[PDB]
Amino acid sequence: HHHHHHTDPMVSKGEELFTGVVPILVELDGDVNGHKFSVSGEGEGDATYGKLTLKFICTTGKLPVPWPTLVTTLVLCFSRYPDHMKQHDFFKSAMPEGYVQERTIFFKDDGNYKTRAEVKFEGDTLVNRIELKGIDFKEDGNILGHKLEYNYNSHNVYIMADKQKNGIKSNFKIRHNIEDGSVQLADHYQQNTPIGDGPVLLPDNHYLSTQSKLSKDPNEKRDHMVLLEFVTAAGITLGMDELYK
Repeated sequence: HHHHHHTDPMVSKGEELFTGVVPILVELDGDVNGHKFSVSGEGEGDATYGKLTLKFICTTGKLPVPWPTLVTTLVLCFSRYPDHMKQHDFFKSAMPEGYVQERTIFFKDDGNYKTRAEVKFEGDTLVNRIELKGIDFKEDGNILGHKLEYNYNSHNVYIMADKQKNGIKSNFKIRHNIEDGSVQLADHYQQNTPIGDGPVLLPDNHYLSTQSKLSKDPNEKRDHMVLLEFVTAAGITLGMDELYK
């Protein structure tokens, strides 16, 4: 089930790079309130199903923030774009030279993450190399105090063209569950730009529908996170709905 047939050769180029199962490497260097930490992640992506399987390890000891706060930072090129939406897949069109992904994540009544990542192919491996700076976090807040539950919700995040930067932008709110029944809001602002000077596909407005399951490896003694995630593009339906009257 590797065969694909799209009339746009630019779509074909991106679909070819993502056929089958693609190995993934994630590298994060982070700093929060004077504490430096690093994370390494490995696994694979199957864009045909929008399916991601990744295991992350804190390579500096105990992670000083909760694992769920890093899920969005730690490869949207593995989203499943339906056939009628493949012309709007900016993420694959930027490959293999790749794209920069930058975010500010505002934790309400707490600090902010500023992140900058380069997502690109090194040979057959899709690599996500991240720098993270955590600014102005409360020592006893929900983040530095490790008060967030080890779970994750499903989201719909809206993607818009950023014409000025030849890329895309998005903002969306994530809510992290707290033990006492409250939630910690993480307001994400995001922009992506291509690394190379080659052409990219700039999308019409649409959204990505996400779902994620976090778990633990029972044989892993290091601080770690196992992530199973599915991402599907949606939100463009005029011509299609016509076909069914």
